[PDB]
Amino acid sequence: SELSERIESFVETLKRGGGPRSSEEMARETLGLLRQIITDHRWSNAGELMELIRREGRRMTAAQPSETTVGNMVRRVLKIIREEYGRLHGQESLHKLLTSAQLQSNIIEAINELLVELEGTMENIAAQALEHIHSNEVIMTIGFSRTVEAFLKEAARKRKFHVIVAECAPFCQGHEMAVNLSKAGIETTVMTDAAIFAVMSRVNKVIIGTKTILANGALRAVTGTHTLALAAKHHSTPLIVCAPMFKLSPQFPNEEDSFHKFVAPEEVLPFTEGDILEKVSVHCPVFDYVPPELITLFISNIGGNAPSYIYRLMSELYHPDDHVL
Amino acid sequence: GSELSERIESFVETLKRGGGPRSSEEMARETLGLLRQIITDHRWSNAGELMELIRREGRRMTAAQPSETTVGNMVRRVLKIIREEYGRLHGRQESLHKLLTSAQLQSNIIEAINELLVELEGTMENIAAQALEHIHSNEVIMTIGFSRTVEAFLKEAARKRKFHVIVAECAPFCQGHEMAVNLSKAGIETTVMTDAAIFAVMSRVNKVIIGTKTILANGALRAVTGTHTLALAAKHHSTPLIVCAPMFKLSPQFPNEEDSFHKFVAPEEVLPFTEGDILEKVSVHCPVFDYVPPELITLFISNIGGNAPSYIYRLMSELYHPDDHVL
Repeated sequence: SELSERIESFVETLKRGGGPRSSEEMARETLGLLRQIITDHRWSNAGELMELIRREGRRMTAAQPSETTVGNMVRRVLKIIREEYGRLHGQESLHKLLTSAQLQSNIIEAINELLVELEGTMENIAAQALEHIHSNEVIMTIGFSRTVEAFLKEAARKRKFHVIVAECAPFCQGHEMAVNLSKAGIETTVMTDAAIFAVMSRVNKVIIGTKTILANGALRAVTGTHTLALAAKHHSTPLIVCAPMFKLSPQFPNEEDSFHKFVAPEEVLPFTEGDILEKVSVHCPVFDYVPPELITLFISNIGGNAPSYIYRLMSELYHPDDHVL
Repeated sequence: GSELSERIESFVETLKRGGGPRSSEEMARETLGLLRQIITDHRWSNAGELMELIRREGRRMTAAQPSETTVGNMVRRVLKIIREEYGRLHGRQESLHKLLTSAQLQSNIIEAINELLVELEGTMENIAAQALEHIHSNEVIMTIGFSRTVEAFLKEAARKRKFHVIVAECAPFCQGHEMAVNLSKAGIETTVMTDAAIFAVMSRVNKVIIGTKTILANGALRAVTGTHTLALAAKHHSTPLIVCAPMFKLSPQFPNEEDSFHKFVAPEEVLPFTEGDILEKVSVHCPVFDYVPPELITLFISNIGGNAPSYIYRLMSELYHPDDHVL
């Protein structure tokens, strides 16, 4: 009842406009909502609970497939029920092929500790940040993302370096990073996207955030990230991606081409142009697809990793059956 | 003349024994002076006779030290000058157009040789005058070995700009250390590294500026040892590479047309004689010249301006004759 109306409000907020802007807020709200779902709805066996979770997660994902934090948090919860059921009652590999009613409290405590560990991902990333920045380095970022801004603005407490931020047109939110970071004395620079390659030779390394990392190591980021990665590969400069663990989602690029997110073309082309708006077709995607071959490293709350290892993290977070959801 | 033969013998002995003169510019000037004396203080009637004499002297000088090409380049330039003078005094390139369309010489040749010396004199300043347009403030420039042309280039550039220079010593002949002091005497904030570390530091280098010993026809280079590795690292990081090379260093030969392209010296520098027993089985090689393919070269800078490697064939065609690549 009350939980149902809260779920409906959450779905409507996702459909219209994200209230809690930070992805961490999305993860915390999704986990809390799943907590009241588990506590309130009645179930005898784990199967009906799993299918109810499948239905609710399907509804929430269908509300807005552009962002996948809700989806992979739901998948993590489903794996939590699977693990708890296997523990209280009793991974695909060649070894497997050759060889061969009180869990509610355990589920609740698992979700609680998941929230506790999710709280400190930013702090862990900041703690390990200092080992990848040396004095008088040149760093370039794209758009706005709180992870990398915390990264740099804490790693500059003991080091001095230069930072270049390219505005992510049309949503010129790189200016926000520039202002916030220059309010910490970092000697930053504000730049357009069209100049990326023009300056890319004189950059030591490039650190970027992301919105979602796929299974193959390819990621979905803000528009223009693919061009930056291509320039990096051309100049062979290392590329660092700062992404917490919950931004890892088990889908794959070729899925119905509902991958990008197209917004109103008002930002790209103002409505004041007039007559020419009929014969002209305008596209304003907000996300770009970066292949895994252009990525050098992954920094998460657990440490450093290579893209070629990303698949393993998939097996430790999501059961293969719950990919389709 | 007796003194002409004396000077020829002294020159060939100096070339074949060791170094001298110190700078390739001085060697080219001495070769041009010797050739001028040969042309003046000798008897000859037909242009063919003079060309045969010049060819014999050039063959002898090249056989004295094949690894040194400046003498051969000067001889071929003199031969081309003789050909042009005879052609435009008697009559009036090997192109498709030519395919489809079928007494006072000595003074003119001497005047042309004097013009060649005059433009040789100011080659270093001609190269260094355009340094300011290739360096920006707070740049990082990496250099290998020892080269007076690059030294003058960087000194001229540093007059009105500030940047950092990283020099890799060219082991075993660690002549880069001279850079290490010389640029330091100009206050350019230089750093010294062993030449085992190029790639390790290479990612932090904005541009690489190097000299060379010889430029081949296809656009390749004969440089100091390890320059091939530096060029490979530059190509890997796609950092632009600059070859400060005067005009007189364009040999019309080709890389694999011959051997002894590398020059081998005593292995004492690499491995000292004090090792003793292990030297009795160990084979040691100390090549002092390395081959740089033209693919890894981004730009050539000469006393006439900048050029791409793909255009080198034209310049080599504008200074020599195809029938003189055999000498």
